[PDB]
Amino acid sequence: PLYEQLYAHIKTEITEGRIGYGTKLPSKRKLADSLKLSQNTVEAAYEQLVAEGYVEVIPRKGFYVQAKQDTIRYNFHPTHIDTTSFPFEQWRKYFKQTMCKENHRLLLNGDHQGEASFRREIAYYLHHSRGVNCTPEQVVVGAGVETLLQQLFLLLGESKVYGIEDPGYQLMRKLLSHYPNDYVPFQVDEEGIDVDSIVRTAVDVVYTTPSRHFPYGSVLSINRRKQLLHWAEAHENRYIIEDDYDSEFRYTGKTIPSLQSMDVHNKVIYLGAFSKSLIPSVRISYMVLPAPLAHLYKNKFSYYHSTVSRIDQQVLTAFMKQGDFEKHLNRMRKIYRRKLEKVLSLLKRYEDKLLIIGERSGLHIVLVVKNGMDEQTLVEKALAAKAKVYPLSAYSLERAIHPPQIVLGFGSIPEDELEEAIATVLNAWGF
Amino acid sequence: ELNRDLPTPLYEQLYAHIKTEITEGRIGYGTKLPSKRKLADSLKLSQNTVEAAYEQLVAEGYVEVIPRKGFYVQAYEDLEYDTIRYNFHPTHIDTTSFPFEQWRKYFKQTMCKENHRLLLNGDHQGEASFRREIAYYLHHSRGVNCTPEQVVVGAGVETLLQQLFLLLGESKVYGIEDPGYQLMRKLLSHYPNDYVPFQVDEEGIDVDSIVRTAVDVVYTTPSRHFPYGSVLSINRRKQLLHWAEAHENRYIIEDDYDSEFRYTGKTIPSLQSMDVHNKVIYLGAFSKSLIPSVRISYMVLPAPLAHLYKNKFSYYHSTVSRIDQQVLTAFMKQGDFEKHLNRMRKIYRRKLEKVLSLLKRYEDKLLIIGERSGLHIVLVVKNGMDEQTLVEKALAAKAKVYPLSAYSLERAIHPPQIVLGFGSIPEDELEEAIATVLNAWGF
DNA sequence: CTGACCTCATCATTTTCTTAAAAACTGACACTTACAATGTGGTCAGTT
DNA sequence: ACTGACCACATTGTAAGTGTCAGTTTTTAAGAAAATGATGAGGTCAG
Repeated sequence: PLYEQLYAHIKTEITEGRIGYGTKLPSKRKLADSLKLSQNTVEAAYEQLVAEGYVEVIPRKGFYVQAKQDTIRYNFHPTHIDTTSFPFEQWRKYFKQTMCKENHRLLLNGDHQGEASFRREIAYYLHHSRGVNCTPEQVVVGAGVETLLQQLFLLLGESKVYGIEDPGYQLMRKLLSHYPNDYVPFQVDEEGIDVDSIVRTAVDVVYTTPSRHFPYGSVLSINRRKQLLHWAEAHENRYIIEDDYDSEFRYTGKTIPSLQSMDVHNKVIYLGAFSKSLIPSVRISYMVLPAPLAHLYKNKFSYYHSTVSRIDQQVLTAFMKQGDFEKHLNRMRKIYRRKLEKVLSLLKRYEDKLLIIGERSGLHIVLVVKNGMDEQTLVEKALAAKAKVYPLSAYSLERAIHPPQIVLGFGSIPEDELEEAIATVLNAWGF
Repeated sequence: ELNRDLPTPLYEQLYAHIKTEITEGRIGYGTKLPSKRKLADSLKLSQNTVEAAYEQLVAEGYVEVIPRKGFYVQAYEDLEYDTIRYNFHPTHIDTTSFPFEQWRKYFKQTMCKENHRLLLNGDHQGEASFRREIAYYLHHSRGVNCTPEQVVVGAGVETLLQQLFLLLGESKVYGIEDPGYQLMRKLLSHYPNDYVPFQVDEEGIDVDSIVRTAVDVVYTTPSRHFPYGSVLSINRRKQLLHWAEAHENRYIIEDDYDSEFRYTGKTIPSLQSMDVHNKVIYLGAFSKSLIPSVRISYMVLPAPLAHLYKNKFSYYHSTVSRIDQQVLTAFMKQGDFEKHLNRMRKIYRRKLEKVLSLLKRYEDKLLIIGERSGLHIVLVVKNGMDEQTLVEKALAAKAKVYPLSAYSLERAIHPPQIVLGFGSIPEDELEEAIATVLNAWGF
């Protein structure tokens, strides 16, 4: 339009320098007549110019110029949950129920921790499922476990030591790489972590997964748990973090109570996750904190907002306020149990070479290969067979184990393709 | 003793009994259990339930079984040892004008049974679609020149700023605007880094003080200055760009607050447009325009800093859900964003004109410092009373207001100056709101 | 030989799953009205 | 005499609206049917 065409047509002379600073622009009320353009167009162009300060105007009118991967048939790892059996038509029914024109004032942020209903529901569910004592005020909610962990890191300080078990999930190493703190490895036997090693050391906060040990699946006894609680009881400024990795997926023996139940003097914090059950890409997590530390955190981090969208909070609290969470959880448990039974029975024949180690509960198995080939050749053959696999040597930074044990997960593989996938992998290995 | 009437099966009551007997201390270390047959006969129960309870006990660790022999306890216990009627933020966006029924259609179009293989996460940089449409929108609305692969996505501005802080280092010295938007100081209050406060006049940041000091990175808004609405001139922009160019380890960050709501003067080109030396990083927002509660944002980087960010944070995962990301990609793909933006622009212009015209009459004791563009206006009360008394009297009539005392490190003017916003006040209530607040005050 | 590891059988109560018709829904083309955009023309107060 | 800003009214065309319709979708009380806690009677193998 001419409205800004004149603006550009004159801006070219101010920028290029047809007239220097202080020189008058061609005219006022006369340039319009000479160019035949209407006066209003000139007025608009000059106002646009003085908006950006290309030309400065004296109060009385004078013009002062200014100077994942592309080709994979399959992939194996415990991260990928199964996705086909998600009841979309049950999610949409609550979504269209929660976001309606009538219900405004849910589009603006508030309750910096999270929606009060969501916190109350989480407290009730945790207390009546995992035996975890809690309070509605006690819980905090954020998006991704990473943000909660970084909040904890900034809350504690840069003057503490962290204990990470060597065969484990490569998270705390990657977080502590950036931060000043340093980590101390710890080996783990078939009954738990080397609590004797910890009590023979001056570590302060240690990262453990009592319910199920990634990836070997070992379950901590009561004696070692009691010893660890007494170890935390000794001093006044030591804390133990409990990670709820993959509970509620145990088949035979119900499920094991969480370590937070044993806490009586407030030295255990309950960390959890929410995106390895419902959706891998919905990004909700949660955390509980002991009364003094939670009170301090409330008094310390007032100015942050929530991190996960309020829409998701409301829709999901309405989703599992009615009770569909139990139904979905049970259906997933059944399908995963059947998948695991089929895979184990299929692989049972090659028992001389493949010793399955671990326990049934979980979403994955770890298998040791007694063949003479090297693990690099194994993974390269798997990828060259259009079915990539993820070895365990990356999950532990110590010396590579001579028997190359390769991790296998099956959440991604469809129920009807399990046998074909296993057959293709084993044919690739040359059996 | 045993009810048999509780919903929990004997498969659990037997466990409860044995657990309380072991933990109370009536069975010691290494003691023999009655195995399966004897206990099953004595308790007139099936073998299956007994073996299930015993195997479950073994799994949790109380007792250990040696094959073809009896159980043996492995559990030696030492036991322990008032009523806000009219909100006033210069941050709220209107709710009623929001087309929900256009959101719903895209939501139902994107998430279906066929659309699996999307619940699984990935591409923490953001799927190439969302990036390419956001880059195209920025290029054709703000004159910003950057390929799609530079941009990133994160949940809000705070997370992006924390990632940038970790990426750059703790040795730098940061610069902020005048007493104003209280974000960077609140973030740096927890980090070793330090900030150098500044003063700005009615035209913009004093670039001379910048060039006479050795600050490393300085934070300011080229398009609209919170809360005075000042616009930086071309001369000061050029001088700031030269100052950033002068050294080789100094960066300028650009934060456009509401640079798309300029009513008359089209859209002022963004500072990134003039950068040819690759020294500015763009910071935007999707939450001061569309929804203030979905928590989305975006940010742009130059090529070497892009490589550094790629090599440094390659093992994170985005905090923005793929559901919202894809549905909003579809939202802007067909052009509905422009229509929504225009509608909001027009309604906000009407609201501003109405409120200004209403406030015109009482010009004797009050003034208007803010300019036309923006979502809020700054006024001074020349009544002989302190700001805190005005705020508490505002509370006294169930209509609270938020002054500039918290915004200001110093004391600007003894006659209090107070910020008012109108994002969440309906059109047919502005007159009543202003009337009741003026009644609460001396007028 | 009594002692203890184990695998099927088939019984039961109470939760999950499937099919139809009857309900409310919302995309597609259509058209009737607006309405704020630029734009021209002709004013205005008050300087100097 | 040189130039502040405030009306008129003209135009194109995007946005705003009600209309009946063809059309995918949602709700319901059945129906049926999977699964588990439970009783039974066995399989081998040791010492």
